[PDB]
Amino acid sequence: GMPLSCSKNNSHHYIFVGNNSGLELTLTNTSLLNHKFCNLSDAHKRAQYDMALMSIVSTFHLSIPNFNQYEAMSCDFNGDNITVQYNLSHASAVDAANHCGTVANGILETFHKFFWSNNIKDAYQLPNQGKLAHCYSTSYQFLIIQNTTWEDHCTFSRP
Ligand SMILES: *[C@@H]1O[C@H](CO)[C@@H](O)[C@H](O)[C@H]1NC(C)=O
Ligand SMILES: *[C@@H]1O[C@H](CO)[C@@H](O)[C@H](O)[C@H]1NC(C)=O
Ligand SMILES: *[C@@H]1O[C@H](CO)[C@@H](O)[C@H](O)[C@H]1NC(C)=O
Ligand SMILES: *[C@@H]1O[C@H](CO)[C@@H](O)[C@H](O)[C@H]1NC(C)=O
Repeated sequence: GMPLSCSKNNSHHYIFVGNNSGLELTLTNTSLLNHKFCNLSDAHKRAQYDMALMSIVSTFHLSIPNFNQYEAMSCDFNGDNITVQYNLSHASAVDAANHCGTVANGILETFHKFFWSNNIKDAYQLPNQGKLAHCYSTSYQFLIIQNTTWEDHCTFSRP
């Protein structure tokens, strides 16, 4: 709730979505959510989760393959502010290949091609019926997504 997103040990970028708000995406070795769950019970939590998911897919023009692969993820809600944390399993090349068809991998792809992090590397390529999948490796342990403003985008929000 107090640590900085724009820390030197982190790779960060902020994107605008609308209604004078956006998303702050952080690649960090510091965790923000400690429960291993993501409620999504009521439609409000689901709508706010879908709104953030579709914003990243539309903005980054992503196409996530279906490899039946799962990226460990927990979410939290504090009012209208959503927090999504991915516990990244992309340390090695085989780790990236076993987690290639996930949204977090697609975000690592976006961080790589626009050079928002010099740690990410294209470690594996997987052919399929869709576009050739690129699996990216990174030493970062966590990928954090938060709905915040341009004024406060360098500071983590309190979930
Ligand atoms: C992610 O990692 C944090 C810190 O190690 C842990 O508290 C949390 O339960 C983990 N979440 C999932 C979904 O594994
Ligand atoms: C972020 O929260 C505001 C309310 O504070 C809401 O109006 C906006 O739709 C949210 N943005 C996203 C992408 O969820
Ligand atoms: C994060 O932790 C991993 C685990 O050893 C390490 O390899 C990596 O260098 C760390 N990244 C940063 C930015 O400290
Ligand atoms: C949600 O985020 C907005 C924008 O960062 C902030 O103004 C508001 O106080 C937050 N809600 C809380 C902290 O309950």
